[PDB]
Amino acid sequence: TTQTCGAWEMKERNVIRWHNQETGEQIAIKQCRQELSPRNRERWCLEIQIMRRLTHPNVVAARDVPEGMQNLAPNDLPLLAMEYCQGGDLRKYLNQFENCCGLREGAILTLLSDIASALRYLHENRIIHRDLKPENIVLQQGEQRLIHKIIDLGYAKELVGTLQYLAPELLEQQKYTVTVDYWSFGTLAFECITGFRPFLPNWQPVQWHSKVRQKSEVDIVVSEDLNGTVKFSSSLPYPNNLNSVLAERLEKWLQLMLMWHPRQRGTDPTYGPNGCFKALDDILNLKLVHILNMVTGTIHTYPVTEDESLQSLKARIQQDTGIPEEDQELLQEAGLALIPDKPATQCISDGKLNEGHTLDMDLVFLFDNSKITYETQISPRPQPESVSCILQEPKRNLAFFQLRKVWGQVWHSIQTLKEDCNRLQQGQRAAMMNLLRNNSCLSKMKNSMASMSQQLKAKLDFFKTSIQIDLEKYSEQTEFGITSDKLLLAWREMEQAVELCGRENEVKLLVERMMALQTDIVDLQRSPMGRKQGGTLDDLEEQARELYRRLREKPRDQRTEGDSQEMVRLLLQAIQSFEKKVRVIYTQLSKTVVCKQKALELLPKVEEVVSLMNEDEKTVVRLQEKRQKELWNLLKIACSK
Amino acid sequence: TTQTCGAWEMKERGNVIRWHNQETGEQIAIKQCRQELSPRNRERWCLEIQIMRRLTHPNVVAARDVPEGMQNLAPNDLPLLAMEYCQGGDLRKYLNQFENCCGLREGAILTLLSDIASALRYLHENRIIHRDLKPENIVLQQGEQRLIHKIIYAKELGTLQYLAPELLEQQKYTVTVDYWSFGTLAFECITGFRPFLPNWQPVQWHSKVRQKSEVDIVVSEDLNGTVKFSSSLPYPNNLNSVLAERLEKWLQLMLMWHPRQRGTDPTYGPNGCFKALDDILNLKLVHILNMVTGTIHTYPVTEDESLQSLKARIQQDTGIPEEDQELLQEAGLALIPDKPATQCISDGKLTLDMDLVFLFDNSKITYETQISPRPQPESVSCILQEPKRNLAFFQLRKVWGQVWHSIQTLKEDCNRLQQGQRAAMMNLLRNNSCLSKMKNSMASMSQQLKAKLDFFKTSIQIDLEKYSEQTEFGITSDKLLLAWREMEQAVELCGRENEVKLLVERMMALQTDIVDLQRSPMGRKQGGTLDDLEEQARELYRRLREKPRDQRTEGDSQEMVRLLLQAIQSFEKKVRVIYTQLSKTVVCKQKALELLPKVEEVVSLMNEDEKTVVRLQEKRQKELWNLLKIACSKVR
Repeated sequence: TTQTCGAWEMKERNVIRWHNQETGEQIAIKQCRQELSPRNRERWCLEIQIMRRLTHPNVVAARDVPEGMQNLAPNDLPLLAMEYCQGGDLRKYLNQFENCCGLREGAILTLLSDIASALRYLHENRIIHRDLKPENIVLQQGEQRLIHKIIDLGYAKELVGTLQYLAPELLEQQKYTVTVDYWSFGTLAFECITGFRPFLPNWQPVQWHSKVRQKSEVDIVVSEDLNGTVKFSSSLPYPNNLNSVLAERLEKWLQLMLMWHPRQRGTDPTYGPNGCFKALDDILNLKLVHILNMVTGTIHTYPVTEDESLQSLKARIQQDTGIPEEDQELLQEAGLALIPDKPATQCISDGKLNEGHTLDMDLVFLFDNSKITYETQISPRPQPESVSCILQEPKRNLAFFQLRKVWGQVWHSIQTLKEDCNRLQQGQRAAMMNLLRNNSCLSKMKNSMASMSQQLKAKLDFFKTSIQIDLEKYSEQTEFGITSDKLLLAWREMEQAVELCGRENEVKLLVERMMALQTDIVDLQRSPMGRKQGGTLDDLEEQARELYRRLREKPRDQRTEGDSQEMVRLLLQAIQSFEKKVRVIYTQLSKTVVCKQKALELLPKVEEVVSLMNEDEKTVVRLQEKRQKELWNLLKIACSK
Repeated sequence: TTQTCGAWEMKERGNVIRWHNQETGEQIAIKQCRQELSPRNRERWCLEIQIMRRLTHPNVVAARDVPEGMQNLAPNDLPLLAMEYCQGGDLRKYLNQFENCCGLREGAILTLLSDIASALRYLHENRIIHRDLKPENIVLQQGEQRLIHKIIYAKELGTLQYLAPELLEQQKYTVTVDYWSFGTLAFECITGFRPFLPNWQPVQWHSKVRQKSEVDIVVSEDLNGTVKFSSSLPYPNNLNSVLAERLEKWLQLMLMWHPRQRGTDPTYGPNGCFKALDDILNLKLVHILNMVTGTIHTYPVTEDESLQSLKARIQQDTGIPEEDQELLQEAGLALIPDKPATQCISDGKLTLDMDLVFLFDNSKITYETQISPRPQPESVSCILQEPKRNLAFFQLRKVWGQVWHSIQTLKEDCNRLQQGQRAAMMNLLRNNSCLSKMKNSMASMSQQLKAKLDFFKTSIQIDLEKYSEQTEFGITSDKLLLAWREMEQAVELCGRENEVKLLVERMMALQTDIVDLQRSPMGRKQGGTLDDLEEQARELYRRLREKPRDQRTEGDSQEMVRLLLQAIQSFEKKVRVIYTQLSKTVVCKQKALELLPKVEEVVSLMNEDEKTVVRLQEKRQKELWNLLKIACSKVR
C-alpha cells in the first residue's frame, strides 16, 4: 500500500522521508498534528519561519516545499522539507561493538570541531536548542570527512518530550541561560570518551538531582562501583583512547563545562564568561607530538607551537625521559631521520586530522646511543578499579549490565596491548631499516677502498720494477758517459720511500671486519617482522570480541548473571604472550643497535685509511714524474756539448 | 609360605619364575616342575633339561648353572634348571605397538631374519627341532650394538598360524614344520596381519590351505566376506621394490603344502632356504630417487659392478643419459668416479631414507608441479568411495591403520623430496662461493690493469711533452719516433672495463638469485601441519581402540577420510613449491656454469694485456736510456 504525489515516492519513518526516483532528492518532511493549541500553533508557525533563517553547514538545513505538496495536507499549515543523511544517528555508532569504550581520537576531535562551530552560530542568532542527544546528531558522509549535523530541533523563546539527557535546570524549571546546552554537551562528550554516561548510569533523575547538588564542581564522574558505594572522581576515567595532554586539557574543559550554577557554567578564567568555544578551539589547535621512548617503551605527548625549535623540545624530552640530546635518536616509520633543525612537526605533514586517527604512524621513536643493550620489561598497562576487582575474584556473579561494562573494558585492554605490541614491532623494524641504509653506504665505501688499495698495489709494483731497471741501466753508462753520485742517491732515497709506504695489511684487516659485520647484518636481516610472527595476540583479540558479541546477542529473557572466568583466562594468556613476544623484540633491537654502533665505529677507520692512501698515490706519481724530469734534464744538459 | 631363601628372592613369573640376587644383581629364570606328571613325561623332562644344558648358541637363550644350595627348595624330587632373563621382552608387544601396526621397519625385519636363520641352522645341525615357534618365544635382548633376537615341546631325531600344517593336522612333521612356522611369522612382521585366514576356525583352515595354490601367499577375506588368495605381497609394506619381490618369491618357496617341496630351493637343493635367505641379505641394494618423476628405484649392485654400467641401466630404466645424470648425496656431494658406490655405507656412522642418492637431469630446465599421488590398496579405496559404511570393529581397525600408514608414507616422501632439494641447493652454494672468490680476483686484476694503464699514459704523455724541446737543437734523429707514437696509440686499445662491469653485474644478479630463496626452505617445514593432521588421525585411531568390549560398536569413518583428503591436498600444495624451488636451483646452477668460462677467458686475456703493458714500458725506458747514453758519449 504505497502512495506517491508525482515523482516523489514515500519512504518510512515525527519526520518522514520522500525520495525522488527521477530527480533523486531525498527530502524529509516533518508533519504537524491536527489538534493544535493556540499558543502552540503560534509557536509552530514561529518555528516554521525561524527554520528558513538558519542555514548553517554543520546542521541540517531547511529545504523548499515541493510544488504541489500543500494540496495533500490534512491541516492548513505547511510542512517543512529537509535533507536526508545516509549516515545515521550517533547512538548507533556509540552502541557498536568496537566503540563500546568510546570513539577513536579522530572521531572525538571531529565531533567537537563540528558541534562547537555550529553551536556558536546557533547562539549567535539568539536561538537555543534546549535539548541535545546523540539521536539528534547524524554522521553525514562528507566530501573528505564525516560531518556531524543536527536534526529534529525543539522549542525556544525568541531573544516536554522524552529523553534522559536532562540538565538540572529542566527539572527545576528556573530561569535558564544558554548554558543548559553546554551541560547537555559535556555529558555527551563523556559517553564519547569513556563509553558510559557520566552521572548515575541508568539511575532515575530523582536521586540524580540530589547527587548533582551534593557533588563539588571539580568532580566530573559520579558513579557506584561493584559494591554500590557512591564515588565522585575529578579525573577522567579509564580506558580512554586519548593521550596525556588531550586527557588533561579535556578534563579541565569538562570541569569547566559541568557546573551547577547557570551563570558560572562555561565561564572560562581566560576568555571571560561563556568562553568555552575559544578554549576548545585552543585545545584543538594544539599541535601534539607523540614520542615513543623505546628504552622504557612509554609514549609521551608534547604540545609544540607553530615554530618551536627542535632543540628546545629535545631538551624538554631530556628533562622528562633523562637521555641527553646528543644520545637521542629520533626515527620515523621506515628508519627516516628527523630534520636536524627544521621542526619535526612534519611528522603529521598530512595535517588533515584523519577521522580514523592513527597515532601509530604520527609518533616518533626515540633510541639511546649510550646504552648497548635494551631491557625487555617496559611495565604493563594500568587497569581501572572494576577490572582489578574482577581480576582478584573472577567468580563474582554480577548483574548483566555490570558484566557488559567490565567485559568491554577487558576487551579494550586486550586490544590496547595488541596495539602497543604493534607499535614496538614497527619501531624495531624502523631501526633495522636505518641500519640497512648505513650498511649499504658502508658496502659502497668498502668497494671503493678495495679498488683504491688494489690500484695502489699495482702502481707500487710497476714503479718498483721501473726504478729497478733504471738503477740497473745506470751502472752501464758510467764508463764513457757522464757519471755522478749526486742523483744516484735520489733513486735510492725513493727506493727506501716506497718501502716506507704500504697499507695492504690494515686494509685486509678492515676488509675481514667489514665482511663479518655485513654477514651478521644479513643474518639478522633474514628474520621476518612485518607479518606479525606468532600472531597469537590477534586470535586472542578475536576470541575476546566474539565473546563480547555473544554476550550482547542473548535476548532479554536470557540475560542471566554469571562468572567471568573465561575472559580473565584470555586476558592472562594475552599478557603472557605479549611479554614473551616483547622479549624477542627487544633481543632483536639490542642485536641491531650493537651492530649499528659497530658500523659507525668502523666508518672513520676506512675514512682515515683512504685519506692517507690518496696522498700515498700522489707521492708515487710525483716520484715517477721527478725521475723522468731528472733524466730529461740530464739529457738536455748533455746535449749542450 | 616360601617367600625367599637366602640371597635369591622370587619376584614374578606361571611356568618360569624370576629370582633376583641381592648381592650379585642377577635375575636367573628357574623353570619349575609341578608334582603330578606322568612317568614317560618325567623321563622326557629330564632329557630336555640335559639337552638344554648342552646348547649354548648366542642367538638363543643360554643355560646357566643352578646356584649351590637350591636342591633343598625343590617341589619335585628332580633338579630344576636355570635360564637367562632378557630385559627386552617378547616380539608380540613390538608387533602390537601403534607404530608397527602395518609391519616392522626394514632394518628390524632384516635383523630378525639374520638372527633367526643363523640360530635355526645350528638347531637343525644338532638334530634338534623346536616344533613350535611364536612371537612370544622370541625376545629382543639389547645387544652390544644392535638388538639380538633370542628364544627363551621337542623331539630329538590363535595358536596354529605359527604352527605348520604338518603338526596341526596331527601328522608326522619333519623340520619343515619350523620352516612354515617361520614363513607365517615373517608375514606378520611385514604386513601386520596373520597370513593364513584371519579370524578363521582351525576346522576349515586345513581345507582352505589345501585349496590355495602354491604361488598364493596371502589368504584373506575383504569387507564383503569373500575369500581371496593373492600371490603378490600385500600393501602397505615397508620394503623397497627388489626386497618386496625377492621376499615374495622366498615366501612362495617357504609356504608350500607338500612336505618335501617346502623349503626346496631350485638352486641350493632341498631344504636350502638358509643359503637362499643369506643370498637375499647379502645383496647390496642401492636406492636412487629420480626427482623428475619423484620415484624411488632400488638396484642390486654386485661386488664389482662398474659405475658406468649401472648408469647405463638407470638410463635404460628412467631414460636420462649417463652424461645428463646428476647423482647427489644429502649434502650436495657428487658420486665421484670411479670409486664403488659405497654411499649406502651401513658400516659408517649411520633406514633406507638416509643412504639414498638423488638423481637430477641436466637436459630439463624446469620441472613439473605434480609428480602424481601414491597408490592405495583395495580396502582403502573401497572405504574412500563410501565413508559412511558401518563395518565391523576388526575390519575398521585394519582399514584405519592402513590409512594412517599411507598418510605417514606420504609424509616420508615429502621429507625425501625436501632433502633432495636442500642437497641440490648446497651443491649450488658451493659453486656460488667459488664464483664469488673468482669475481673478487677478476675485479682486483681489472683494477690493477686500470692503474697500470693510467700510470703508463701519464709517463708517456710527459715524455712526449719533453720530446719537443729536444727536436730543436740538433741531436734529434727521428728514426724512433715511430715507436713512441705507436706506444701511445696502442696502449689506449687495452681496457675492458665495460665487459668487466657486465660480467660483475651478471654475477651479482646470480648471487642475489642464490640468496633470494635460500631462506625459504629449512629444516623446519610447513609439512609439520600435515604431520599434525596425521597425528590427529593416529590419536583418534588409537583412542577408539581403547574402548572396552561393551562399547565396541560399529561406526563410520568420515573424519579419517576428511583428514586424508586434507593431507593429500596440502601434500600436492607443498610439492608444487618444492619443485618450483628445484627448477630455480637447477637454472641458477646452469647459469653459473655458463658464466664461468666467460671470466676464465677474460682473465686469461687480461694477463697477457698486463704483460704487454710492462714490456712496452720497459722498451720505452731502454729506448730513452740508449739514446741519451750514445748521444752524450758521442761528444765527450
